Amino acid sequence: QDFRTPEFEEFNGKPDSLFFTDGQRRIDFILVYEDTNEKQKRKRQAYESNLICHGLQLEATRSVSDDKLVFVKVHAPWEVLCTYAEIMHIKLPFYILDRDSFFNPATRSRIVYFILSRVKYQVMNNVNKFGINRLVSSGIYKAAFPLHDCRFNYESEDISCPSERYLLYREWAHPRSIYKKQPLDLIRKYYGEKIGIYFAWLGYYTQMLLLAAVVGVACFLYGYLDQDNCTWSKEVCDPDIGGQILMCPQCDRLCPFWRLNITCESSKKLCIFDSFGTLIFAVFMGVWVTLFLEFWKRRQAELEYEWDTVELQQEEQARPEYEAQCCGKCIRVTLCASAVFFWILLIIASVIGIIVYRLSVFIVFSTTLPYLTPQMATSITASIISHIIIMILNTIYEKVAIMITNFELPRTQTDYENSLTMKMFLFQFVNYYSSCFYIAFFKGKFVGYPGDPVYLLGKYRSEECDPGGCLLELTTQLTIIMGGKAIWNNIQEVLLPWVMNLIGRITPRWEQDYHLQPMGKLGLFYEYLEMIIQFGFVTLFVASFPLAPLLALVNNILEIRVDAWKLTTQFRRMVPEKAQDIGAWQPIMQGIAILAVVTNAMIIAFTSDMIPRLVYYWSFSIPPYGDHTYYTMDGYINNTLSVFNITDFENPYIGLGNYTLCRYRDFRNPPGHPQEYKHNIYYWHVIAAKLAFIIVMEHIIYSVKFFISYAIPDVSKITKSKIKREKYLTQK
Amino acid sequence: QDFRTPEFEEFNGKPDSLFFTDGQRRIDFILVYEDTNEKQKRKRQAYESNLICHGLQLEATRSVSDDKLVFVKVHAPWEVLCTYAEIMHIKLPFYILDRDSFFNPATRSRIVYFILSRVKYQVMNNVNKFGINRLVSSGIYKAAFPLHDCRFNYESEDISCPSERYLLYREWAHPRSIYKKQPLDLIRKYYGEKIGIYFAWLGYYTQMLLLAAVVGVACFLYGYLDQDNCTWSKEVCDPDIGGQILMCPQCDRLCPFWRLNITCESSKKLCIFDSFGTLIFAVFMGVWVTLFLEFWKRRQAELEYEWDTVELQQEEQARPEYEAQCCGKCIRVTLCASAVFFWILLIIASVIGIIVYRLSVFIVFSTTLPYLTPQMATSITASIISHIIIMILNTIYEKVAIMITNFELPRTQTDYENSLTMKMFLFQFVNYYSSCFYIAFFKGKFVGYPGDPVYLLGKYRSEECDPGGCLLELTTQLTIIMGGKAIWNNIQEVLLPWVMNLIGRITPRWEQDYHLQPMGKLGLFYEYLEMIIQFGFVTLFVASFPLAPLLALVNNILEIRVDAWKLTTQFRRMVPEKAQDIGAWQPIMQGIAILAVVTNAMIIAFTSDMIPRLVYYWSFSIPPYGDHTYYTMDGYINNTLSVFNITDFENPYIGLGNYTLCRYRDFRNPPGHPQEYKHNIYYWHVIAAKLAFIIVMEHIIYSVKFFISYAIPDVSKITKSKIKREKYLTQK
Repeated sequence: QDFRTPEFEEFNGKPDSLFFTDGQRRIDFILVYEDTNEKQKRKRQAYESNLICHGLQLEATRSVSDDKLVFVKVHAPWEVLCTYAEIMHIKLPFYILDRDSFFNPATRSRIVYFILSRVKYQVMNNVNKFGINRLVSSGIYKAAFPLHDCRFNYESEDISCPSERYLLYREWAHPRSIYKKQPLDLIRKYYGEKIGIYFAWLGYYTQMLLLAAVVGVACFLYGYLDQDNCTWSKEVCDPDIGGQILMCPQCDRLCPFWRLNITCESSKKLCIFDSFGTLIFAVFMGVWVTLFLEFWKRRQAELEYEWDTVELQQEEQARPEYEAQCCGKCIRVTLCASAVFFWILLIIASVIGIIVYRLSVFIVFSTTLPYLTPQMATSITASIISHIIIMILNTIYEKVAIMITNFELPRTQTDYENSLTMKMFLFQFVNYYSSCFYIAFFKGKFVGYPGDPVYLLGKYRSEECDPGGCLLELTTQLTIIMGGKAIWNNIQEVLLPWVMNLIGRITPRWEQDYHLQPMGKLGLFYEYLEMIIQFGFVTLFVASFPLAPLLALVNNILEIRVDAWKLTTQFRRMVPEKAQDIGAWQPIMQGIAILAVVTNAMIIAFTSDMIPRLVYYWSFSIPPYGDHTYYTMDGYINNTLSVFNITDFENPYIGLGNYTLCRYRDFRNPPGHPQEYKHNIYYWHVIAAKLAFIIVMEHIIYSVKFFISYAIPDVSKITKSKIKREKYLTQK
Repeated sequence: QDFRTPEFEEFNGKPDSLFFTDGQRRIDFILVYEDTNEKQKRKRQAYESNLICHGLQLEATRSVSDDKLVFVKVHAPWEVLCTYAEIMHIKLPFYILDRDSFFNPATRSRIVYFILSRVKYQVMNNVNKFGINRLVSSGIYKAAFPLHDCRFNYESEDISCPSERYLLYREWAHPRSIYKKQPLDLIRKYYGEKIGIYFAWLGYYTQMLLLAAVVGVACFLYGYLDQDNCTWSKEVCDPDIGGQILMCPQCDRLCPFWRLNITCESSKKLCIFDSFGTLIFAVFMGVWVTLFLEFWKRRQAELEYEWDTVELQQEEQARPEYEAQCCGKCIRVTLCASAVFFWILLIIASVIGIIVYRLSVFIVFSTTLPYLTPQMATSITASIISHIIIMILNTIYEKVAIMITNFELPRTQTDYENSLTMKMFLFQFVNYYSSCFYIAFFKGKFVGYPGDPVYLLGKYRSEECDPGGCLLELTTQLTIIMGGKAIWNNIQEVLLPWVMNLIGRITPRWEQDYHLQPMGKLGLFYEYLEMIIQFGFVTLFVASFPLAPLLALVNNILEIRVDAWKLTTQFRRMVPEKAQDIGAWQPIMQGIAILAVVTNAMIIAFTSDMIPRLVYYWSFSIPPYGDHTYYTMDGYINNTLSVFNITDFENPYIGLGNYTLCRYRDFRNPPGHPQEYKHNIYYWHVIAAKLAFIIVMEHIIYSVKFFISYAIPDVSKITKSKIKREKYLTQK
């Protein structure tokens, strides 16, 4: 009640001052409020009284725009600043040439925020309830923010104050400034260190993506230049050879017999995505990921030394919700897990529905059209509908995850963030990469020979695939998803502000910054999640098509600048924090890398359909099995596809049939044989080769990872020398 | 020169006093010396003067046994003790009820040793040369040791002094005290913490070995009880079935044709080492190792909290050799690596010589004898000679490694220990486990069909193996090595002191302890190396025979007590130290675990020869390939071994031949066939099954490891609660 703040002066002499009306001591916080009402007024004035008693100096100012709105500028004197600084163990190199300039405005703001969090506002309805965020949540205080130095475009009137926001906007946040490299020290002195560590991680990710993209484009060009040398690609649509295959129909009843001529362009496109360049790139990408994790860890250690990110934290006071609400924890966790598993099963049901749509639309496309084969059109439309359903599904699930976390009881904000991280990442991973996995792994592997096809449900046969393999379809879907997401997010975040800029053609500092959207409690969580999803796309299915990094890299570039812009001209300044590396995203990324090594190996082995070519070239073209005198790939397409005398185990093919011998895509004995349709020796040879390749690839890659981790020092020699020098100086 | 120590009193009033002649302040060090000679006398008296000036109180005592020998008792007053303690950051819970009893004699001894290391002895021939170990190395000071409380058997005359050495000898070091459990707190308060952490690690290793041994004996009993149910074991020596195989000869010229009757007992013994119990035990051992590493890490964290092993260290002053001697480092490291690779290649040459001996001795044994087959006798004798050659080779190599490390320049003692660790472990690993690997993996896998056998060198064929497989031979060699090493070391360290004890049927304390061998600079290095080698034996080839842990466990038990005895009644007391966990042995053990998972998988797949049995049972006994109506193993031995019409690609078999059709051990087509001797479809089926098993086993085991590491907390809840309680108490 007593010890009220000085009455509002509302002089508004200068639009930007960064000082009190006296112009002597800087502003360190702005608490804005508008004035049932009487009781909350008592509470807020009690809070002001307690804050002034602690030592903070406050003064009000009536808003020129709104009479009811009143700002309160909060400044910390030097003594309380030093006391709470040594309380918080915030360390310095000393140079006290200016006490105001000795402590950075970011440091002053975070110290004042710590004080505001650690003070009480005299309520006994609950035993010792306290905090600053409590007031904002209650709505008694409209906002509690720090203030920016100046307008991004316009330099500050004061000459003593460096226009940090202007400098950043004109040096690393301008959308037409891409040549420039990130001033990480500037973005760390300002905006705290968590934002700085995020941008440093993004820059490192960009550099490694650039390297990977260069190598991937090299591999893609190698594949493209040799597309004339590919033999079976020429054979598949050579009218004498490929025009007489008369392959058995994929569906059950309505699909007619079809020849291999109709896949010429698809085969030609495939021959550049499954060449040995793809294998080389997959091996290189495994090595690149295993190196990138370690090198990022080394960079993180260097940053930690440079930015002392291991500064001792406080007790991390609980969230307002958790304290307000407080083996029930066990049952609550069980309910949350049940909900997340329910949504995962919903995603799987969406995938199954996509499969059913794929079958039905292929049946329709077979009749409608007499360029693009019905197979490729079906794949494209299924991928497009999968992309849009993924968009809507994740838009719903982010809301449902925010809801389910509230059903959970997060003890602290960090725990809330970790739980939300785990749930959101798990859902996004399952969604995207299951949609890709079904095509990559379980597409047509388990379909039996056409005499006795397998029925997963009883009505629909499990769909087969073209003789080339499913690799082209996986590449098509992956490109569709990547391009759709990148184009959507990029076009939004770029063009919409860009368009609004063309639409365009006094006020004090505090209210000027007040008209800005707060960054949000989560902060950079969503950007981290999106970047991790893109990283998984780049690494898990790189062998699907080598141009995966480059596209990401392009988007990634813009992303950096976009965030910078979105963090400078759109959001009111936030209190600085301290982040170790990134949080749970580092273990998530390590797990993604470990999974992606085996995923690339299995993509090359089971999906790429390259191992059969090598096996036929090295063993099934010699007088032991082939008439050719020397190793050669020619005749692969005729000696690989099986035979089928048309006696269905009924006879769905008879209605649309024309002849006797159809040739499906599998390695089984010809009909006239002691083992009529059992697996051929070639099939077991191919399976053994594929499994041996997986074994060799996994073991070689893991050995290289272990050797690189053991050999490359975890901390740079320069950093160790700097540590030794500063320790020596501090010792004396 | 001046400030000399008080002249020797040599009162020798009590054989054990642990105090000066006054009986007021305890002894903390004993420096014994005997008195060219004049100059070193000046140097040592200068050192004494400097030490007395620092604050230490010294007094001499002429040895009663030898006039020339003179001891010097060194005690630290309380003030210098506290100053150097706070210098060393050695932390306490305080209870100062007795200043002498406030600091443990171990702590006092280590503090005094730190002071003695950090003092100068006034030599300007080199710029500021200093230390205590320098004097001992020079020989001016005969010894620099702390002293034990009392005789191990006889209690101390003083009642105020707890007879720590007597208590330990009579409670945990008596060879007839095995029931007792290790008093780790006593062995840590005494003997420092590095010794304590070693014994704690050994005890944990023993407990986990006991669990693994119980499970292994259970699996072995399961295999033994079902040896009557094994079918192919009965078939191989059923005279109607196995007596007519007429298998082709293993060697080139002199070996005759032999039948399968001659392997009946070998097959019966094998049928209990390759049963499904072996597979279950291999999976369990992978899980057990992956759990044991994490649980040991948790125990290590608990110990670190309990024993504050993370106490800040000093600068770790350099070794006397390195400072005395000082891109040359690069070339020196290259020379050291060249020498170690030379010795590794010498080990490989020893293995090759063992192979050649095996071939020659098999040729000899074939003629000599008409129980034990020549195969088993050859395996036994080769294993015995391999064991003895390994013994002599490692005895030589330890000396050569000590030499080569001196050729290297170790900056500090820790670096010297790490380099010696790496070299010694690498050599021992290569030696033992290469001798085992050749039998386990490359024994008879690469030998071609007898028509065109492979010649590795041109003279000798690569030896084949019995139809059962090489598993029995691997078990024989592994048991020979394990038993030989365990029996040798155990019988030595136990019986020799035990025999010397039966041979048996005044003096002051300092000279009483003086007649003891110093523990040696390396300390517990050799015991760590031996334990790690035994751990590798237990884990790498566990599937070879399930009784591997139990035997080790037995030896392991005695080892503990032996060390305790060897550390109490044989070695003069050493200064306490501080060890984090074990040193480089922890990464070595983790690497051994990671390797051993895949090693066990490959032992089960490639060596055990179980996958062929499962494949034949599940696929090659059905009308598709076998006449049997239902799944059955019978007829495996006849339908698996190939056929060979005797037309050698010469004809070495003709001289001793008797008939036409021999049947070797491989899966190739019969002679009358379009592919006469190429690999049969059964062979590719078996290879695919083996590779699929390896894939599944590795991935399941690694997934279980990852899940266990993520799920099981790294620090126990009790330890976290204790940390919180002590932090709360310290905060107030």
